[PDB]
Amino acid sequence: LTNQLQYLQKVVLKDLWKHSFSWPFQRPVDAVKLQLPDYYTIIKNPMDLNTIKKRLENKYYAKASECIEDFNTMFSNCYLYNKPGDDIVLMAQALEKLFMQKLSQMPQE
Ligand SMILES: CNC(=O)[C@@H](CC1CCN(C(=O)Cc2ccc3[nH]c(=O)cc(C)c3c2)CC1)NC(=O)c1ccc(-c2ccccc2)cn1
Repeated sequence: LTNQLQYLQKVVLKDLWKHSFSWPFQRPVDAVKLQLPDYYTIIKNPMDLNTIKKRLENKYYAKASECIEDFNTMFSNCYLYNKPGDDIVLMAQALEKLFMQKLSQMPQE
């Protein structure tokens, strides 16, 4: 694992996982269970922290930018599907500020 990919795994993913708002994002969205109509019609690329975790574990990414794109897809999926000011959006926004902070502190390429 690349120097930056290892940071994304051992710092960024770890710190997002430990954040008190991350639990809804630690597994695929169960739209049936959560009663989210049309979720998988509206979201053309689902993403969650466990999928990113396993992609890092399985050496799926060739570049750190590809992993960063998946994190961003998580957050943008949430903002696209849910109303602004919904709890899940407010939690995602706080999680996302932590994520961008950790990118600011990433070792350069
Ligand atoms: C006593 N239980 C509380 O009250 C909780 C209720 C929350 C309801 C929504 N959830 C779900 O898992 C259900 C759900 C709904 C739509 C979703 N749509 C998707 O796309 C993807 C997902 C996976 C999704 C999942 C998180 C729990 N809410 C909070 O804990 C809480 C924490 C912090 C804030 C906050 C307020 C202002 C500023 C910043 C943060 C608000 N609420």
